[PDB]
Amino acid sequence: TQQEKEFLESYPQNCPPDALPGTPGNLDSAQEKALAELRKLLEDAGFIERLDDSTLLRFLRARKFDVQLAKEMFENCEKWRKDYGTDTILQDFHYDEKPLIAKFYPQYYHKTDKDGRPVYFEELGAVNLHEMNKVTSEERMLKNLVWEYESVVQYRLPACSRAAGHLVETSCTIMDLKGISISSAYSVMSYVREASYISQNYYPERMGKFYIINAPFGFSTAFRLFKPFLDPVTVSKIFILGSSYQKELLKQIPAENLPVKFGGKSEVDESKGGLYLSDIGPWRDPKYIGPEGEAPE
Ligand SMILES: O=C(c1ccc(Br)c([N+](=O)[O-])c1)N1CCN(c2ccccc2F)CC1
Repeated sequence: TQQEKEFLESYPQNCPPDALPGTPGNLDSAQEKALAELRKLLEDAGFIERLDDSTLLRFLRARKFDVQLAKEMFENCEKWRKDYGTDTILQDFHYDEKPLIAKFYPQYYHKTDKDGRPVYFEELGAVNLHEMNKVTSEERMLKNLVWEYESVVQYRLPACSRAAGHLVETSCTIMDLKGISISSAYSVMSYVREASYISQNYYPERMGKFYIINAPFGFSTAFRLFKPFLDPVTVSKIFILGSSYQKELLKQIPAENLPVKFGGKSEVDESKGGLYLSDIGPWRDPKYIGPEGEAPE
């Protein structure tokens, strides 16, 4: 492609050798063969974009390296990208409402975890859709979600990879449940369902860690009891914490990267409405920004 080539060699392309098998740089024989035949099948069908190792290995991992199922998942994704306009969302969609409604559903990226992943924060427990729907719609909240996803893929992950010295394909999510009720949980359920559907089918294998904090007692207790029955890959990725989550977060995120309100030392200018409207991280550092240029605001 010659633009993509330049871009792909501008950040580290191998995962650390202790990552899960089937990740870039960690391929078994016939995990290399499955990658090759998936590519030629997508080429024979006329696809020319997003045929890099990282991308195709995510679709393969999501289908246990069943090549035909991974191909069908990829084709389904490209069809959604065309119907939804995803390839041009960064230029077409403008979430001008965000300063008005961010406080009614706080969502923000902030710095990185110890593995180099960008950290994504979601204060779901504070959600107030009754006030949000005075100004925006669920449809526009989802466009904004995909807008941010495209910005993670095009800008944040390449910069995080450079800052980390190795390929970074995934994020660390912190979802704060402080404040949910049964009522507000039902009110946010449709958005969460659509978001999760988009994530799993169109962004497979992008979830690296997922921490729920300030979980209600019954919710946290259910997880405590059934942990022994989750596959050990899942149990190293999902954490359901109650009120005392700070020490657990600090095992995964450097204290100088974790916001103070969650037990860390990272501070933003609260006068510029900083945390809820900030986007601080290696992707805002010129020494980690490559030929793609800096991510938009
Ligand atoms: O799978 C993902 C996910 C999807 C796409 C992308 Br580009 C990233 N990423 O690397 O930032 C993560 N997530 C896990 C589930 N997520 C989620 C789902 C429903 C509601 C709220 C959420 F935060 C979002 C993050």
